[PDB]
Amino acid sequence: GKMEKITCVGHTALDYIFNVEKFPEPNTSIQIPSARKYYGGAAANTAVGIKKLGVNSELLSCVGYDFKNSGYERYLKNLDINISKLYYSEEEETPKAWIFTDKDNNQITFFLWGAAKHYKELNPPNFNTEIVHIATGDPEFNLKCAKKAYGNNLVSFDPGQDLPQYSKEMLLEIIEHTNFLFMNKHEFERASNLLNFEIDDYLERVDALIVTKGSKGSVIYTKDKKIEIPCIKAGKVIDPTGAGDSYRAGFLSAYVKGYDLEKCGLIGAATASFVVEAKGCQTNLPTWDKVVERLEKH
Amino acid sequence: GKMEKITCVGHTALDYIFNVEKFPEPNTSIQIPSARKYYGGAAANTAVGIKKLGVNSELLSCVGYDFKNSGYERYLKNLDINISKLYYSEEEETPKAWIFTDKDNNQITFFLWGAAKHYKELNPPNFNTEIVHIATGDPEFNLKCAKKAYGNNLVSFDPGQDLPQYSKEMLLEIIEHTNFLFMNKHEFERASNLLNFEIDDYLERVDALIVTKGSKGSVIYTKDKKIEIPCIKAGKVIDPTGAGDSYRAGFLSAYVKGYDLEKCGLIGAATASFVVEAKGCQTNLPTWDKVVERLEKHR
Ligand SMILES: Nc1ncnc2c1ncn2[C@@H]1O[C@H](COP(=O)(O)OP(=O)(O)NP(=O)(O)O)[C@@H](O)[C@H]1O
Ligand SMILES: Nc1ncnc2c1ncn2[C@@H]1O[C@H](COP(=O)(O)OP(=O)(O)NP(=O)(O)O)[C@@H](O)[C@H]1O
Ligand SMILES: Nc1ncnc2c1ncn2[C@@H]1O[C@H](CO)[C@@H](O)[C@H]1O
Ligand SMILES: Nc1ncnc2c1ncn2[C@@H]1O[C@H](CO)[C@@H](O)[C@H]1O
Ligand SMILES: [Mg+2]
Ligand SMILES: [Mg+2]
Ligand SMILES: [Mg+2]
Ligand SMILES: [Mg+2]
Repeated sequence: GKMEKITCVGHTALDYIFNVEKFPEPNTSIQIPSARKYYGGAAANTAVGIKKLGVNSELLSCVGYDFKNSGYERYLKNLDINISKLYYSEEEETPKAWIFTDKDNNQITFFLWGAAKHYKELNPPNFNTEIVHIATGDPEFNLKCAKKAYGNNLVSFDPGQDLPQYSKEMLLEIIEHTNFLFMNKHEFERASNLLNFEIDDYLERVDALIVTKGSKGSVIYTKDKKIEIPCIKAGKVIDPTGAGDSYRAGFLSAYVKGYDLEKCGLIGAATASFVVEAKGCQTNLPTWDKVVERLEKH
Repeated sequence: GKMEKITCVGHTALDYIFNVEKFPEPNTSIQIPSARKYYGGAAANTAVGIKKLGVNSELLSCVGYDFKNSGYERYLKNLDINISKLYYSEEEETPKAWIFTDKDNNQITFFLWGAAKHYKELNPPNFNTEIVHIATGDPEFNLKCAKKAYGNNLVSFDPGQDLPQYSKEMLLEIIEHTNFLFMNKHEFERASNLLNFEIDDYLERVDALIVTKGSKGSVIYTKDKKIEIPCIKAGKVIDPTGAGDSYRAGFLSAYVKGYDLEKCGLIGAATASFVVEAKGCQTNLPTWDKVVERLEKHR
């Protein structure tokens, strides 16, 4: 691991938002004009944010036969994100979330696993990047990645919504091969209960535990110190989703650019502040200069 | 209208079809292992089943920028289905359905209208077919079709999943220009609540009212009589989705082939029994010989 470059491993996924009046009762149908498409998936959100910040990124994801000359493939190619490590299924569609949201803002999500079925027949390559960041995807494959990369590339891990799938054993084992561990508060609360861990137990295993708290900021724990990172004010909150992935993008981009962990947290906080300003996880990702400028005022 | 042919008016669509044990509640997520899109849309489904039964069909639908030279178009053309009257949008996508089936084969659907927004800009052509079958779609365009066709071509009407879009007044007016009216048990209930109609009110306006009841069969009401149509066993029920439209394809094909209303119902029922054996509304559409062979095994 040597090049100014981060590998993101895990979901590259299409999200489709369906705004409805009311969800259908049994034996009924609803009709809607259209669904809005968004480029998502935790790994691809992070990879695209890293690239936007001027750090080369590569993606390792299982995509499907619709990926494939369509919108998502060309959009990534256009941003110069390395997608040479993608696995292309002939049998299944690209993972995607179909998100149906009513007028009172209640939501029902159908996630298509689809091409992600292929991870269990795959094994990770040697990585040549400074950091291998492991996001939602297939936990067994993600553990293979962490075990292969650790002690060679820096490992970043953010189990996210996959958390419930990890056994205590398996979660322990991946954390033992992790350098940066990121979790939101609910995730951290969940994992700690599983593992019977307190903060000090994590720090016996990882170099930095980062717990994000949305609008209340974040905190970085190291063997040495606790670093409190403020929330950075957005222009106006539209879609609070994608704040997660983009904080990770900022943090890891800053780390590869050679800044200390405090400033990495600050850049993370400032990156996320741009992302909440629009619908979609990738639609308002900032440049490095814009991040540094926003941080400069607050 | 005099060609031994049927016009099908209404949606052509791509369908995702899912099996769940129970329908998800508000504020909940479900993972689907695997999904595939199927050729769908009520009007297209009927037009394909009709052709498969050996009756010429034509299709009128609004399709999207994902149609000209795509897999669906080439498939319909390969079928010798007249698609010359289709409207291709330049900016809207082909309509799409997400269909969920629970363990008791209840279904819910979500339907993206897309190119069907264009119906408000269009008017029907003259029809030269024996039957014009209106299968879902836009209420105002459908009323134009029925008013256009009525007393010239036989009008069959099956508002289907789009029924909620009909005001009482528009639904009433289309029925007054309808010869054959087809509804699900669910649709018939809602329709009758909306209209405040009993069976005989329908029969003052239409020649035949066909109410299907899934695995309980169906009933044909005319001014003269009530004809009970049994459910005809299928071999292993996989997907109920295509049952409704393939019943209309069988019923209307048999009608054009000159058989009486009872036999039309029996043919609809046996056609549907084949379609429910595979996922996708058009996957296991049967030939006329297969359907008849199955029918005579009954009775
Ligand atoms: N409303 C907000 N305004 C400004 N910055 C925010 C806001 N919400 C979050 N952030 C920043 O972005 C980071 C990520 O928030 P986070 O706690 O990970 O959200 P989350 O619980 O993961 N929800 P999601 O982003 O949809 O997965 C935080 O550490 C905040 O600094
Ligand atoms: N399980 C079955 N096996 C054999 N034939 C069936 C079965 N279910 C339905 N049919 C036939 O198909 C006809 C139409 O059923 P139908 O009343 O349209 O069900 P449905 O609720 O509309 N399906 P859907 O609208 O997609 O949820 C019936 O009258 C039956 O003859
Ligand atoms: N249940 C789930 N499991 C894994 N990934 C998901 C799930 N729901 C949504 N995602 C994807 O992950 C990203 C954020 O977690 C979104 O862009 C979305 O596509
Ligand atoms: N709400 C709806 N409006 C119109 N057509 C629908 C709806 N839901 C499902 N469909 C379609 O009806 C068919 C079954 O009759 C499917 O092929 C599907 O495309
Ligand atoms: Mg260790
Ligand atoms: Mg997250
Ligand atoms: Mg129907
Ligand atoms: Mg009359």
